[PDB]
Amino acid sequence: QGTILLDLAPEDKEYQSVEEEMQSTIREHRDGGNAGGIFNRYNVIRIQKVVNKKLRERFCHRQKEVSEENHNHHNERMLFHGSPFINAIIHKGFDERHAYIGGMFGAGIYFAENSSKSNQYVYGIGGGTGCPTHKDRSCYICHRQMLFCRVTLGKSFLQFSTMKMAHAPPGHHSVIGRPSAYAEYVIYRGEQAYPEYLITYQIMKPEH
Ligand SMILES: COc1ccc(Cl)cc1NCC(=O)N[C@H]1CC[C@H](n2c(=O)[nH]c3ccccc32)CC1
Ligand SMILES: [Zn+2]
Repeated sequence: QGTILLDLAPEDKEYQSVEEEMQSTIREHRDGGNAGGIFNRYNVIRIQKVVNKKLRERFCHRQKEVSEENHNHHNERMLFHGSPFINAIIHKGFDERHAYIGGMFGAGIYFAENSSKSNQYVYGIGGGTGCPTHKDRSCYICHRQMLFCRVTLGKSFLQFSTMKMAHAPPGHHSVIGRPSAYAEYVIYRGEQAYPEYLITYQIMKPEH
């Protein structure tokens, strides 16, 4: 009924395909390391596959609808997502009703193709006050989690200066803003994203 969390063996080509994609999409943010911490590699502690029947079905029904609307192209893309509700999301799925009106591009769910970008969001906007135990945004101790999800983009609307919209523009199914820089993929329907992989990891202090 609920969600089954499956561990992936590090020697499974599937584990390797996800960690490789997480480690390789690390980038410099002209941050100084403030939001997500100072690092240039993660210690991937665990990769779990999130299996939930109802979520898959809601997600596949919507993906069909979007195909119909976009010349049989649902445009599925694997994307990272970071935020403080990861546990809630893996059990009940993505939910736009918990989406923040004020967001740069509206009340949607945000995704990035760069792992170092979603890591900045693990403990809230800008990385809030860091980890709960150490009030440190660059904690090398506490374990963090992020999601690598299948995101049904359908036809993406390229917006390029803020517009706080509540739904994708007419005829589109997603929004891509290029903030200052990097890209933000936004959806306004929980069922357009499926949280495929749950990743437990730590940022690692720079070597010396
Ligand atoms: C709500 O506004 C935010 C608060 C903190 C961060 Cl770090 C990012 C955002 N907006 C971007 C974004 O993508 N936020 C998502 C985060 C998960 C949220 N979420 C969900 O999809 N299912 C949920 C179930 C319970 C609580 C939150 C949930 C919806 C909005
Ligand atoms: Zn900590």
